[PDB]
Amino acid sequence: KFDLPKRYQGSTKSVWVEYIQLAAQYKPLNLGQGFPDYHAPKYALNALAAAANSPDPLANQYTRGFGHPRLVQALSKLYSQLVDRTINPMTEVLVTVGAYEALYATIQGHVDEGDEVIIIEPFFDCYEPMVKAAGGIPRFIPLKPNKTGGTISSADWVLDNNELEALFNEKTKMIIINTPHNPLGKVMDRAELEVVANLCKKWNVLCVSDEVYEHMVFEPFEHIRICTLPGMWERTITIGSAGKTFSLTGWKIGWAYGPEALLKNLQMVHQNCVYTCATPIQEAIAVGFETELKRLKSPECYFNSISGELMAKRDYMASFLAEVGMNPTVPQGGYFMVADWSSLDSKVDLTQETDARKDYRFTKWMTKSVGLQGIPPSAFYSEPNKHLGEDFVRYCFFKKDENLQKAAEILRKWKGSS
Amino acid sequence: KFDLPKRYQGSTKSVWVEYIQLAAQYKPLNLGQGFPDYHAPKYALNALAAAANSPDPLANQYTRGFGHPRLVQALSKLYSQLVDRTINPMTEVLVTVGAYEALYATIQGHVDEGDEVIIIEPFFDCYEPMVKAAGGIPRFIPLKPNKTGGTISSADWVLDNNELEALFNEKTKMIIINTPHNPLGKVMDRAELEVVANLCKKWNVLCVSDEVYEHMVFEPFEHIRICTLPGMWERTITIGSAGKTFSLTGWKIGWAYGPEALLKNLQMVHQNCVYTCATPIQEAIAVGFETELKRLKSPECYFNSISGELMAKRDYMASFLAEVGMNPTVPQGGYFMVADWSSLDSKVDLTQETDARKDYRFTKWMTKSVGLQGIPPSAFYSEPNKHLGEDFVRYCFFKKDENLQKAAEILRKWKGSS
Ligand SMILES: [Br-]
Ligand SMILES: [Br-]
Ligand SMILES: [Br-]
Ligand SMILES: [Br-]
Ligand SMILES: [Br-]
Repeated sequence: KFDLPKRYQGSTKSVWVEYIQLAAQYKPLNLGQGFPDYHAPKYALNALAAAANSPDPLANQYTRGFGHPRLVQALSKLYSQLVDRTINPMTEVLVTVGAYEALYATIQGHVDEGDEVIIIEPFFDCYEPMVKAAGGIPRFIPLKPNKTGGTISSADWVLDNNELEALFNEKTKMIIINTPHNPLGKVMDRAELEVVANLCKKWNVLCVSDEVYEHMVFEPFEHIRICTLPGMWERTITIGSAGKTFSLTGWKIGWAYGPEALLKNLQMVHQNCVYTCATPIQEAIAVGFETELKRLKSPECYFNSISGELMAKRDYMASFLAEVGMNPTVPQGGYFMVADWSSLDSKVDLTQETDARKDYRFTKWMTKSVGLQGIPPSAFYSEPNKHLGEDFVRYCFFKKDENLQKAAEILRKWKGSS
Repeated sequence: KFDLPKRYQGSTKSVWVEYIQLAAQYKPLNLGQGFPDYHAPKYALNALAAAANSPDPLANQYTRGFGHPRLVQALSKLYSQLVDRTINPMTEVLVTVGAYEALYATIQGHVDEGDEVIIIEPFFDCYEPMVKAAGGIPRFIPLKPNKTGGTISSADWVLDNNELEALFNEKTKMIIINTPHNPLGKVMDRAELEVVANLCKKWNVLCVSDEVYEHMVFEPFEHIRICTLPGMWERTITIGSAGKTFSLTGWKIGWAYGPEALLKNLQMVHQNCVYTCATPIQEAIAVGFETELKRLKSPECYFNSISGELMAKRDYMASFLAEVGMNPTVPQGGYFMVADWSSLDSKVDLTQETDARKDYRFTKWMTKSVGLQGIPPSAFYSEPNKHLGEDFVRYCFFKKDENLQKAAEILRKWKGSS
């Protein structure tokens, strides 16, 4: 009967290990998770096969700990252009096992016992347990909509700037931002970025920018990197993911980039966690970046076409969710959509003596009864703020159109025509 | 300039980086890599290619979390027979990013502030920093040879039992064992296994058994798993690696198996560290196990054939090293060989990191002067015990016959057959 006082409390199973099992069990239409239902860019897949089949015996053995040279070079080339600076491929970038381990290396490497970390709700669920495991003290601020009538935009979900500055103090070590945002799809504009950038500069805090969905912003919006703001490069760490950039979530390769001084900490954590990442996968991703770097402005460039591909799907889902009676939040980016479901909202019917956040029971009930899987957004809120996400649900619309129609059908049937 | 990360060990002294840099700069005959310089079993490579090219779009998207179902099934099938226990593929097996992350999850999930962890020297690189990072207190004991019996075998490298028993007390949380040993290649016999087991039972300590080289024991000897000894299953966590099993060190996939009670701790760490591992690699490894499973008792089984392949190379290296005037420790398993160099010491040829350790000096000198690269075993000792490694060098003989030949010819040219 021992105890692991390393701040490894609760979190018995993450929402994913939980819901990934329900999907393996009731095998419904999987609108939960977060990945495409169809094949990723062929050039990327071909490149992995090419690495497996390479005549070079080094292609499937250990590569550099901090990242495959070909990949790191490619990464530098891309982000140097986007950041308007020459990022050193050897010291200002680190390759990791997805954006997950990038987040882990960052939080473990820059938050010590007592350090306060500000997290914006709803948040990608791993932020809080990561900070906790590091001995940090999370402080939460929720995003909230601007009066919801029916269909709104993720731009309508805003935090209270006065509440934000109040959380900043001499103990504040880090703030984590996620743009484009999961699960709302919100794209922070310049003013919103400046608000957190000013606070970071006044209080000397580290900004961690989770930008895995960087290429998935819908017109007329635009992704802005906070590390490009006036004095932010010196105090920002930016994270990306190959699984999101190339729609190959199964490859689990991500990266962090920023000043050599901040990145050193990440390197020490990484080195003593997994040491190195898969070589053939890193090579294939390097080839993929090299492929896109040649056509960065072309409409065939995957960094430019994914949003046009997704936009139609986004609009489709917003329409059938609204038609069924939900109040969807149309995302400015990404492939997630949060919607306010209705059935006990203002039509107090069924009860729940169980008392355990509605969005969890609704979402579960659905995949087990009607065979449509969504995920409960309360899973992305601190314990005392969970209630904020109980009337919602998150759905992924990165699916083949036949499957999107399928969802619309099961929802229309679940309801009634007339 | 940023100082230490934050109460963390800046393991920039990680030997691999400076030795990788050395090899690039002098391009010697490299006996320091730790992986083959030729290709792994074609079925495995072909399996990866097939996964990249799979008609199933989910082949390259997120898989389970605790491990790809097709992999954990195969893992349980193999090890269940090996330990003569039905291992639950879902709760008693955990897939990780190499044996490295398996070690990380085990030490992070079972070592808390103040916990003592005994480490056997020479130790695999990551054992000390991982323990320190977890707030634990390492307690070191070296394996020392018996040089007074003609030639030397890794079996002659032994622990002082009195010293070992004295190291265990109620504060001992964990003991890490590595069999076959890196880099001695020592294979713990049943009696040595019993010494550790009895200690573990007497003081209620968790035994972490690093068995990555489990399939590479040379015929005279046999790999025995401590988790099979009386009362040990309930207190052992055993780790392996696909990189070492299939000679695909760039694939970075490993596992831990043992009671669900012990694995639970690992799961909590893993899920908030990397969450999940590469799907196409895990698929390729699953088919690799499936392939071998079908011929486990046949001599063409890679689990059975690797030792014969390596044994010839081992004998070849032991011979030419003795030729030059070194005294090699012939390993019982694995593909590393430690040898005592009694050649020119820090007298004329040496003059490098003089301050530092002589085995660094010697190894760097031979790379620059002779064009033959080995690794300094001093790197794998605690500071107070480093002197025990200064007389030695680590070579890897998992190399093309022609390169082994070239190494032999370089040493001969350096020397002089009388
Ligand atoms: Br668009
Ligand atoms: Br700056
Ligand atoms: Br074959
Ligand atoms: Br043999
Ligand atoms: Br054996």
